[PDB]
Amino acid sequence: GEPLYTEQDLAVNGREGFPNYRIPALTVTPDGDLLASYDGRPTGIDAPGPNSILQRRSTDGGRTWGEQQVVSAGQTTAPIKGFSDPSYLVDRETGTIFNFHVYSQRQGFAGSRPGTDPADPNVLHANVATSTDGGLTWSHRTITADITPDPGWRSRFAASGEGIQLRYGPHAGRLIQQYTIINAAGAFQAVSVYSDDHGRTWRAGEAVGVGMDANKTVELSDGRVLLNSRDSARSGYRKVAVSTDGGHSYGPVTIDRDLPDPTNNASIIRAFPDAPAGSARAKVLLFSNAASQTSRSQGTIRMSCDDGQTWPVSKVFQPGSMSYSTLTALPDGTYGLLYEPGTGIRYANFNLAWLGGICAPFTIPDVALEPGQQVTVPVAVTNQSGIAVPKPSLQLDASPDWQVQGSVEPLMPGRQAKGQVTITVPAGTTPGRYRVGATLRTSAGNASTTFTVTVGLLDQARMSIADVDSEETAREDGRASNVIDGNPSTFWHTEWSRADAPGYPHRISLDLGGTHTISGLQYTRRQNSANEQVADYEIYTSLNGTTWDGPVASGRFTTSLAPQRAVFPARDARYIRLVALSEQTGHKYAAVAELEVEGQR
Ligand SMILES: OC[C@H]1O[C@@H](O)[C@H](O)[C@@H](O)[C@H]1O
Ligand code: NA
Repeated sequence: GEPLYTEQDLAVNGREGFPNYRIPALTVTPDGDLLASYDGRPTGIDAPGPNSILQRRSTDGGRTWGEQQVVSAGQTTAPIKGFSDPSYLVDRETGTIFNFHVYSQRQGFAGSRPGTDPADPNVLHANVATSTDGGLTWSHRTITADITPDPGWRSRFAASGEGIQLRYGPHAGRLIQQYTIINAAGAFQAVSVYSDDHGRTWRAGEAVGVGMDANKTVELSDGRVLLNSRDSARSGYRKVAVSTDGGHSYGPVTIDRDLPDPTNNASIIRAFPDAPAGSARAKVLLFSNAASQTSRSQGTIRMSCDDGQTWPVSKVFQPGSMSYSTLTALPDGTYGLLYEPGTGIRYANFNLAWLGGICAPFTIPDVALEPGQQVTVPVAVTNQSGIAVPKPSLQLDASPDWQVQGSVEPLMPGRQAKGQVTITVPAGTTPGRYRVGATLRTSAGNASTTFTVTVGLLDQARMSIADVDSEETAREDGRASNVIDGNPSTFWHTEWSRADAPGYPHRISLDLGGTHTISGLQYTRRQNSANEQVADYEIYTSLNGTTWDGPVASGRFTTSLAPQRAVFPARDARYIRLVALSEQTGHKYAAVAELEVEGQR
C-alpha cells in the first residue's frame, strides 16, 4: 500500500553516558522484540579504547525504546579492557541470542600479536556474549582458541551488524558470523565462523580473499552463501564471493561493479527470511550501503529479486553523511535500518512500498558505434513481479544532444516482455564510452538498468599487450593487460617491489588485433593513488610493430581522474605505444587504469 519511511536517534554523542557512539547492530528476537546494540566509546576510538557494548529494546515494533543497558562493560581503569564492533545472531530454532564483539586489551586490529590465550594482553580476542532469555541476561566467553586453526592468523574481528542462520540444505541450523583476519603475510582476509551445535562450539572455515575487511553473508533461494565484503584495497566497490558448502569455503572473489562503495561496512539481508527454498520471495534481498565511491553519504537501499545477480531497484535514504548501516527483517513485514548519521546511532523504518520499485529487471545490451550512426538495441524485461501493467514506458538518460527513445510491450505476469531503444549519435560527438541510464516507468513501481554505448573506440577485447617496459606482478597485480580489461579499478603499475626497478621513461605498447584507422588515445589515471600519475608523454604508432612512426602526438596529462584524450591525424596502424616521460610530482613509477584507442572498428 502506502510508502513508509520513519527515522529517530537511539544515541547522540555526549549524551546518556558516552561522548561517542558508533558501529550499529540490530536484530529481532523470537518475541518480535527489536534489539539495537552499539559501541559506547569513552575515549572516542575503536579498539583498544576501553569501550562498552550497549543495547536497547523495542517491545512495540520500533516505535518506543527502553533504557540503554550494558551487555559488555569496558574497563577504563588499568588493566584496560575494550569491547567493540557489535553484531547480533539469533538462533530461531533454539531462540538463543548471541552478540559478537571484540575483546581488546593493549592492542587494536593493527597491532594484534599471534596466539590465543584469553589472558594474553597483546591479542585482540573474539568474544561473544550469550543470552538464552531474549537478550536480558548475558553469559560471556572468549572463542579465539576455537577459530584460529592457522597460527599465523595474528588478528581478527567479527563484522559488525547482524549474522545469519541457515534454513536450508545439509547444513540447516548452522549459525554463521563473518570475520576479517590478518594472515602471516599481513593480507586482510575474509572468513566465516560457524556453529553446527547452536552456539555450544564455534569453528573457522577456509580463509578467502586478499584486500578484504568487514563482510556479510546471506543464504540465497538455493542455499548458497553469498559473501559481500568491504574492499580494503579501495576499488570504489564491494567485493563478492559464493559458497556451495554452507560457509566453509568460498569461490573466487570479484569486484562487484553493481555495488559502488567508499570503503565502508554495508548490510545484506533476506527480505523474506522464512520463505521456502526456491520460491520467488526467497530470491529477494535488500542491500544498504553508502552509494558513493568516494564518500560516506547517499545511503542507498537496493532490492534484488534474483539472488543478487541484478539490482533493479534503488532509493536514497540519506542524502548527507552515512557511515555503517545495517538492515533487519521485521515481523510486521517492514524493515529496520540502524545507521550512522554522524551524531551517533539512528533507527529507521521503511516498507517495500517506500522503495518504489517493480520486481522486473531488464537487460539492454552494450552497443558499439561510430558517430553519425543510428542503432536499435533490444530490451528484454524479465517480469518477476507476477502482475499485469497495461502501459509501461521507457525513460532513458543519455547525453543532451543525442536522439534517443525507448519502448516496451505490455507487462504480463510470469512471462518476459520485449522492448527497443533506438540511438542516434550526431556527427562530432567526442569518442568515449557512454554510460546511459534506462528507467522502466510503470504504474506499480520502477526498475532501472544501465548500458554502455561506445562511440568511436576500438574493441579492447581484440587488443593485447605488445610490450611493456616494466610491470609489478610479485607484490600486487600491476599487469600491463590491466589497461585493456575494462576496469578503472585495476591498473598497470611499473615494477616497484624490487629496488633496481627502472624509473622514467616508461613504455606500454598495444597490439590492436588488426589494422585500423586510428586518431587518438584516452588515458585514465590510477584512481586510488596519486604518486604514479603520468605527466609528460609521447605517442607512437606502427603497422608492423617494429618500425615506429612518431611521436605522432605529445603533451602533458592533468591529475584529472577522468579519461584524458591525446589526439592525432588519422592513420592506419596495427599497434600504438605510450611513452610516459615524467611523473606529476617527480616519482619513480607509472600506473594507468585504462587505455582506449580512438579509431574505426
Ligand atoms: O613503492 C610504492 C608502492 O607503494 C605501495 O604502498 C602501493 O600499494 C604500490 O601501489 C606502490 O605505489
Ligand atoms: Na583497468
